Amino acid sequence: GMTEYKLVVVGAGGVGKSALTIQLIQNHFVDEYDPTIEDSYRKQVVIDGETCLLDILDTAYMRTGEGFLCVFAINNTKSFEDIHHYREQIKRVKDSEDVPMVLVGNKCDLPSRTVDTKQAQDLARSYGIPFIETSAKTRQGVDDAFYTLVREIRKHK
Ligand SMILES: Nc1nc2c(ncn2[C@@H]2O[C@H](COP(=O)(O)OP(=O)(O)O)[C@@H](O)[C@H]2O)c(=O)[nH]1
Ligand SMILES: [Mg+2]
Repeated sequence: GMTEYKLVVVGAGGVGKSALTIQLIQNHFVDEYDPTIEDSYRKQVVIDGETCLLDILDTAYMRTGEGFLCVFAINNTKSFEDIHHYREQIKRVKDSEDVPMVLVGNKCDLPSRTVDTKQAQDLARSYGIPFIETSAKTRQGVDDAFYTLVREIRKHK
C-alpha cells in the first residue's frame, strides 16, 4: 500500500502554524486564520520520488504523531524562548528521547529579525534535529520543512 505519515505542527500562538499548513495543502497564504481552530489536513505528495500520504495536524491525535514541526517566528523572540516547552511536551507524550522533529523558523520574509540563524542552529543542534527557515507568505522552505520531517521519519526506523 501507499505510505502515510502523521505530522504535527506545534508552537506558540501567531508563529504561522496554520499558514504553513495551508500553504502546503492549499498553496496559498492565509492572512488570518482563527487561532483556536485545530484541525487535520491531508495531501498526497511525492518526496524524493516516493509517493505518500501526509496527515497534518495543525494545533492551536497528539499521541499518534510520527513527526513534529516545532515552529517559532524569526521576528518573535518570545516564540523562540517557548520552543523548549513544546520539545519537552513531545518527549513526554511519546515517552521517548527519540522523536522525529524539525525546528522551523517562520516569517523569514520579514526584515525585523530578532532571532538569528546562529541561535536557531545552536538550539536545533542541542536537540540533534535539523533547522529549516520558512516563509508561509513566499513558500520559502515550506516543502523543505515538511519533507525533511518525512525524511527524518524514514530515517527513524
Ligand atoms: N509575513 C508573514 N506572516 C505570516 C507568515 N506565516 C504566518 N503569518 C501571519 O502571522 C499571523 C498568524 O499566523 P497563523 O498561521 O494564524 O499562526 P498560528 O497561531 O501559529 O496558527 C497571520 O497574520 C499570518 O498571516 C509568514 O511566513 N510571513
Ligand atoms: Mg493557527
